[PDB]
Amino acid sequence: LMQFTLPVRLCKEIELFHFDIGPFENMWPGIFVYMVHRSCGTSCFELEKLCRFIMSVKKNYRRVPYHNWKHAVTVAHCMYAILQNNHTLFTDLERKGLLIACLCHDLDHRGFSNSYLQKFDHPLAALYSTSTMEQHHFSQTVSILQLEGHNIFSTLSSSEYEQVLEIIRKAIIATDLALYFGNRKQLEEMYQTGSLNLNNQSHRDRVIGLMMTACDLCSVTKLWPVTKLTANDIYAEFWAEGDEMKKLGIQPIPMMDRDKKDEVPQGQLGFYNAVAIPCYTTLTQILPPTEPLLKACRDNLSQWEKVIRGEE
Ligand SMILES: Cc1ccc2nc(CCc3nc4c(Cl)cc(Cl)c(C)n4n3)[nH]c2c1C
Ligand SMILES: [Mg+2]
Ligand SMILES: [Zn+2]
Repeated sequence: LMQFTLPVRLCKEIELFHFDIGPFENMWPGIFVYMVHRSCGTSCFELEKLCRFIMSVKKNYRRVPYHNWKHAVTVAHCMYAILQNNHTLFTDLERKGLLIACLCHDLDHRGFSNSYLQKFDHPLAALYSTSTMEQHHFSQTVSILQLEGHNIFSTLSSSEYEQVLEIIRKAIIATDLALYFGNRKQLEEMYQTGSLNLNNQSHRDRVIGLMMTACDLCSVTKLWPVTKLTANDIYAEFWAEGDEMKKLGIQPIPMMDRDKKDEVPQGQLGFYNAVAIPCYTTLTQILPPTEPLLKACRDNLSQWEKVIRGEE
């Protein structure tokens, strides 16, 4: 059969956590398929269906600075790296569902936060009172799965199918950062009191949620220039949201106020300390082979420290 392969530098570097998928959009679908094939198998999906699914997914991301198709493929690659470094800890449905969840997790994002949707009073905020965007993303995922010739899970039983979609739903909801804090605390407590049990489905769920946050934040685990340049895209969205807040006559939070450009290095520090480092710490405790993510995050915190000290 037909193996996907990649040029040598990509073939080797794609295995690493800090891999950057590059500026060539047209290679991203091939990169994704390569990853599905090695982490799941060449038999997981019918090639024609999968290609058709990928292209509809891509069509349904919008051209926003950060929450775009490149972000989806990046988040899927980090999940790939995690799965490949812990290959025996995951069921076959999980391998199947999680890369798909990652590719789908921000479908049809508009570049605005849940909080902005609520203040604007967007129709999505009446349809979904919490995790507004994330329920929308899962909803779009189901839509695409139901298009003719797009059912990549056709080979599964009714019940396996329901299990995979339920893995996907939960993985996608977990990318709501508001939910991450409580989830990481629970996981911390269970690991430390020795009660963490991966045969317990609700424990697995929590562990998979933290994986999702880890993959979704993975721009803080890249080479410094990738990290630094991605941060620019991240703020370009947040500041456009800030302007939109001001348009509604509401003072935006400092994160989203472009008048506070100067405080970026400091906001990054808070963010690495409150969110990123704890995320990768607990992930490393639970899944030791993911330590390179923690190590890279700490390297990048150290770089933001240098930016503050005027050494950059
Ligand atoms: C003035 C002020 C106050 C509070 C702030 N908090 C930040 C962090 C923003 C942020 N958010 C994210 C997310 Cl959701 C993902 C990733 Cl991967 C990254 C790297 N980031 N970074 N900046 C702040 C500023 C400038
Ligand atoms: Mg999201
Ligand atoms: Zn995301």
